[PDB]
Amino acid sequence: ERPTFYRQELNKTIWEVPERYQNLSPVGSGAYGSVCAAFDTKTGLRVAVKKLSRPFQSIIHAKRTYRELRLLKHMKHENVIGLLDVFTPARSLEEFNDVYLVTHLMGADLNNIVKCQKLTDDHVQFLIYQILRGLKYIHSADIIHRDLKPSNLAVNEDSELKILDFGLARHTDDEMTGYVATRWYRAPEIMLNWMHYNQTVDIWSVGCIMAELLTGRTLFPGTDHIDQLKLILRLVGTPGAELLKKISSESARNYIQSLTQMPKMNFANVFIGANPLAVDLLEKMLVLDSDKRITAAQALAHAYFAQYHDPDDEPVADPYDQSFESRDLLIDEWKSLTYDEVISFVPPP
Ligand SMILES: CC(C)N1CCC(c2cc(-c3ccc(F)cc3Cl)c3c(c2)N(c2c(Cl)cccc2Cl)C(=O)NC3)CC1
Repeated sequence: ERPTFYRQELNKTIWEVPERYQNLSPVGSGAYGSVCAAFDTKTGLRVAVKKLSRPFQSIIHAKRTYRELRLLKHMKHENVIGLLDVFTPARSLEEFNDVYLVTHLMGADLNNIVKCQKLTDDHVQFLIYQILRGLKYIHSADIIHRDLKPSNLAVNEDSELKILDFGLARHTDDEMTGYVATRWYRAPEIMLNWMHYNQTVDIWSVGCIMAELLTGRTLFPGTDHIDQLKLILRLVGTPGAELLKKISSESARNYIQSLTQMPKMNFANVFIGANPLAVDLLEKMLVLDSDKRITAAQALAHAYFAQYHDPDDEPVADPYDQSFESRDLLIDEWKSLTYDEVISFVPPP
């Protein structure tokens, strides 16, 4: 049941894809690979296809390819980017060297659409509800996104939202330096490596996104790591004794204690004119001590989402086995595991 493949060149890249996929049009290329939009004649869906760039060129890249395929194959939720299809034109492991990943075409991200704009409260409710719905699912599988920001939120013309580009990290030091959106949505404990982080980092990011949707302004647009920390602590207060103890980094703990203590600000005086329920939720997400932040499951039940919340339609995921992360395998071993995952793929019903 191997489909028939056909070939075409799009901006200097050869795409070899099953006949079902028609009207391929490039959207972009980079180190990540190449993306096109297409129409899936079999399902009637508008799709986006990612062709991975050299996916087995080093041990690190082979493992990265396996990691992404595993994550995308696991995710089956309305608010999370998952796989409609995955294919290779290769007929054997020996000739296997290209991976194509098919998902829904959303066509924009939240950053490209609403940057610098203040959204209506009902609009923010719908957008944040969807993010939290997807996060409840992701977190239930013990997956951490780690890099949630407006540009990682795929959105269509009806403001329907799917979370993408996650569980994958892994930014360079340069990319996180200076006046950059790559760092503005990061929880302080991960930005400054205070301690072993967990899924609560994502809730901080949601707080930062929500604030920005409500105001049209970046919440913590730091010019560098330290400037950003100062912006954060001005809003949420300096750490107390309880949190200082949890900062397992001696150097980081020492630095924090050099700062003049500041109390948490009144969020009602920061977010002037906002829905008091939005203000309440922001206070519960933007807690310095990650242990004390609201979870996605808890936030869904918050009164702010009364119009959207349905406890019978906020599903959880199967557990996700990431034991492979602890393994040092050879290129050909990662490649074989990836091939097994490609060939074992079963499409959605
Ligand atoms: C961080 C940079 C390097 N990265 C930004 C995201 C890009 C990107 C990747 C993927 C993707 C993800 C997983 C998968 F299995 C297959 C695919 Cl194609 C999609 C999109 C964008 N978009 C999209 C958006 Cl969000 C805005 C405009 C146009 C388009 Cl096509 C979709 O609509 N659907 C899927 C890839 C490059």
